[PDB]
Amino acid sequence: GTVNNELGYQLFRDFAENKGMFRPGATNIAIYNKQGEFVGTLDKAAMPDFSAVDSEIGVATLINPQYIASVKHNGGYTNVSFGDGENRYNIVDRNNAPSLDFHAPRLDKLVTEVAPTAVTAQGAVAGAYLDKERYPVFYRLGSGTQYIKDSNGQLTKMGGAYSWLTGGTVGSLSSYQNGEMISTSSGLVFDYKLNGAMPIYGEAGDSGSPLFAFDTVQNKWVLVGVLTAGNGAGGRGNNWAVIPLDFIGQKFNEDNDAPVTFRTSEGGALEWSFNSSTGAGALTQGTTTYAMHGQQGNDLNAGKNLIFQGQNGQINLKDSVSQGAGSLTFRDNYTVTTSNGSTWTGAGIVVDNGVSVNWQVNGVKGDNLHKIGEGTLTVQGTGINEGGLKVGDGKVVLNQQADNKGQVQAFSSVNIASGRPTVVLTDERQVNPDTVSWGYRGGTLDVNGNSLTFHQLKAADYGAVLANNVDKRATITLDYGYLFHGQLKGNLNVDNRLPEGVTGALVMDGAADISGTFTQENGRLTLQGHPVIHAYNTQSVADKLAASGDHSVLTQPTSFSQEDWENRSFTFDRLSLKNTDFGLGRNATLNTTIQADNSSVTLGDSRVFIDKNDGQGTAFTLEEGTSVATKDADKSVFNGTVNLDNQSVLNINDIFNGGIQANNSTVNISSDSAVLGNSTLTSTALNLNKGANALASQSFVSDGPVNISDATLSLNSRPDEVSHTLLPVYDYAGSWNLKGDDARLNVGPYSMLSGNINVQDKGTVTLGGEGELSPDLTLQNQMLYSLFNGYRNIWSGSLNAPDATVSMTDTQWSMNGNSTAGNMKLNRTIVGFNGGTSPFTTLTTDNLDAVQSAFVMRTDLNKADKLVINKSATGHDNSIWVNFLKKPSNKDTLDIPLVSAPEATADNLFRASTRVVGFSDVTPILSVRKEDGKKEWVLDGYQVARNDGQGKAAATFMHISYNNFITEVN
Ligand SMILES: [Ca+2]
Repeated sequence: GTVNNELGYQLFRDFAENKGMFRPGATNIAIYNKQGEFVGTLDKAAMPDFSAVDSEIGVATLINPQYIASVKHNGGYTNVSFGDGENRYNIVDRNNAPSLDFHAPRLDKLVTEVAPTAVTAQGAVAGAYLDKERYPVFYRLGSGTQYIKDSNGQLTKMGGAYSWLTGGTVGSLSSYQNGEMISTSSGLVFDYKLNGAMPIYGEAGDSGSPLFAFDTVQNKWVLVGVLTAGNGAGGRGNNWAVIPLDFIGQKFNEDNDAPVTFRTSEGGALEWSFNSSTGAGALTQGTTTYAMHGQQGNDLNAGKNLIFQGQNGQINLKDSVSQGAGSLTFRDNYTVTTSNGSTWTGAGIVVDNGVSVNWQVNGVKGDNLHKIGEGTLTVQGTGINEGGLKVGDGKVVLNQQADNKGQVQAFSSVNIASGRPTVVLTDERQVNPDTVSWGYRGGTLDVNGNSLTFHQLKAADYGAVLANNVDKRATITLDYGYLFHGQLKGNLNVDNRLPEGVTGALVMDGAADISGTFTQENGRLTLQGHPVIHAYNTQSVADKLAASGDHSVLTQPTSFSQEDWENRSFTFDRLSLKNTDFGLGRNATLNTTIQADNSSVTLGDSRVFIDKNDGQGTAFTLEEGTSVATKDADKSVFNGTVNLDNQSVLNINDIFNGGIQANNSTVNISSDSAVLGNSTLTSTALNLNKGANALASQSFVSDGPVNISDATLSLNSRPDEVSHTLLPVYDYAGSWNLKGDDARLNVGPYSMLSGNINVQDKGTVTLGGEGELSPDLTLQNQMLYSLFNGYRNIWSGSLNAPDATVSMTDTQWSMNGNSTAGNMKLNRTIVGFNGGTSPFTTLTTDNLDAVQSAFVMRTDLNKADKLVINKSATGHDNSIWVNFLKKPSNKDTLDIPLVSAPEATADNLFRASTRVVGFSDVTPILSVRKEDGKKEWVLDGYQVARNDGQGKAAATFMHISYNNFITEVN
């Protein structure tokens, strides 16, 4: 083909192979220049499926499951391949048109891998292919001699014919030779308005290559013709022969014997005698008889097709029949029996849609039965069948019976291809599991309740489905690293129990949606997304094009750095992991309960894999590399619960939504979008590392450390959102331990916090923020909300945070030992000392801003708790409550400094409480003096308690309701 040098070559390559943006059904594909300018759009119909075209050189196109279409001057080729190339179909009659440069070759077998294309509804009608209303667009592809043309018509040859495929658009076509031939100036490769978005001209070797058109009357793509010639290299135009409808009609029809009808009236069965050496046979239901022809010597063309019909036919074979290229077609249900061990072979069987054929006739060693049509073939022979099976459409039920030696075998191998068919196993004796392979676009193997063991999964791609569709659960035991491209579906468990000390990864870039459990023991498991397969060339062709300044040419189907990946989704009841390394890479979603024992689990693992043979068939070449999702759309997702036990490690680097139940393990979070639900950690550190951002959205209980280094942990609510559906939660750690300047511990309203808080560096701890409870609260939700005593936040622990900024609103802080803070902000918060009396407790801060807040210090008349402020104290309307732990007497005196602050601080920033805490029934009296470089508030007397209609005094500071505290301040 010849293309213009303005568009990137890879477009034409990908277009021809239905890859990348050119997958079948892709719509509105926009096309751009090398200089990035818009040239046009593929918007007249969805991208067509080119898979009826032969995959290696595109000189022939399947127009019937048994006939290709090409030009007769293509006299050499003797076979073609479809899809991924892993097949071979041989010509048995070139079927040349005698006046037209055109042929319609009959093949040896029925093709299973692909559907044939539809052909023009019109055929050789003069002028038809100029009506843009009916046919808006024409596409072609071929592998002729490949050039690029510049502006000034100069030609550079990139390769010979039959090296690779190129495809593109073609302009509307005029007819000549009475409508038998059509043509267009397709060589005008820079004229987009005339020739479409990707103009291409056919060259030597593009002979026979197809032309397709979108037919808006039928709303579908249609093969119109096949390419015959052009005006030489870089020439002005091409000619095509229009598919000749009367001719291909004659070619099909002449292969059919007269149509065989069963009537029950004529009696017993149709008896099928076949004389080997003449290659002839008959089908006799006692009186009536039916001609049948088969193979003759090495001549497969001597066979003719049979078409069987009539209600509930029945046919018995007396002789082994060798049908050659004759095929069978069942338009009605039939059963085909044999007591002689008569075999049958031929081109294939077609079972019409809604038809079932019980087939009890074995094959023959080294042959392959081909099955197609959308109906069902029930295979019920007796004994070992040594034949093979290639299925391509509808259903095949394997129900082979045992012989008198008890041996059974439906087939020696089974190949499932095209995406249309299903193979059903009645039991586990029909086939050796390792001999089942899935070709181009796959199909389903339905294990139908039987549990099985596979040492391999020979699967070309994502259309390969292993499944179980009945409610008798079944297990698939695997036992080969290893790559599976396919899908696992339905009522299954899957066991991947490796023997000890192995380090081979089982890799899945396909998908899974199963109702049971997936078990890995030892090794690696990697579930991941799958980069889009693209066309590629050799390194020499990519260099030649780089030489000419086009860098678009690829040298492998998939790579680690490409932007286009397919999303994959994995769903199991349970993912059980023992002694494994488990990874969920980019472009994958996992929905499971993970049950891990001595395993690592990396959610958002950057180690992922490509298959160097991806798209070339069932052979694969794994390579491991690095690919990190940077865009939310490509990021792994995990939903569910992670149970960790016995030295397990969980690394959260992806979009995570789950509860954690952990014992004797570790969790490390570096993801900036993790949401932890209800969690319990026992001997399990929880590390949030740099850049991480996590929400504990429900209760969180650990007996251990929660380490926040330059990360952000929010409990109950985030500090960039106000919620009106909060529930009261627990939040317990052995310790909350921040480090680094950027660390943040945000504790939302209705969190009951417990555990010491330790801050290294200038991190920030914030207790309280906006948010309202849900109107709908369980009883436990009510019983817990009650324990808050009118406060939004309760914390019990001690604060070691000398350079930190700490902030508390509407909080009740029970401080259990000496505490330090760099910068403290209190707003309507009550702080109660609750360390020793052995010596009392100190709170030391550098800077305290305090507003409508209170401190409750305890005394024994000799000593007390103490607030120390070193550098600045600001705010207003704070109260010192004194819990006199001994009833003071006026025959005895008081001199205890309770708050000390810079000398310049206002006097009334602190005032004595108006109310009592404790048993003493007295209020404090507080005097200001300056002393050893700081203003002091001194407990130097007491006062008989005023009864201000509040009821009894709070017994300790824990009994100071918020309403008590707040109305005292006011
Ligand atoms: Ca013929």
